[PDB]
Amino acid sequence: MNIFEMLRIDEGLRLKIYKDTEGYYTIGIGHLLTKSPSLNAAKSELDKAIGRNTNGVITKDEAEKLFNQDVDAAVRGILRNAKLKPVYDSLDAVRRAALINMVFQMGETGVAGFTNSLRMLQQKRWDEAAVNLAKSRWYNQTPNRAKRVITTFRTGTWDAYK
Ligand SMILES: [Cl-]
Ligand SMILES: [Cl-]
Repeated sequence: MNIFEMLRIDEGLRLKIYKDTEGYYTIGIGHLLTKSPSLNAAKSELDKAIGRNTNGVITKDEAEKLFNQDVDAAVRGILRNAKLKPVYDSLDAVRRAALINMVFQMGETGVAGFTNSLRMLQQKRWDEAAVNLAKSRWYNQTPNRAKRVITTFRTGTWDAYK
């Protein structure tokens, strides 16, 4: 198990524009295209992202390319963020993937807002951090996925993904 296989499990793979759990046009492995309700606006984002006139449909190779960029963007978002980087630096490799997962799902700004959970993670109070993480819109809206990520923070193992 690693961050790519982990996010692949959580995001699925779909080759045509679909709507994510919030109703936002998305494609590939969880690649958010736009929060606009215009399918046309989403298709324009897709053409721009891929670099060609798509029919709202991409290949698997293209979906994996956006995935690679997006994982890389999540890591670099963590490392540029003054609240996220110290927590990331403080974690082991498994829990680091759990943080990348949250940033991939919600963005750098959103996760950097989990101030109290971040402090408990940096303090390595895993059970407490796990309880605090669950007290969130994130947990309530995507509870099975949040449970998996939270179990990864709580245990420092991949048990939720096997
Ligand atoms: Cl992009
Ligand atoms: Cl879920």
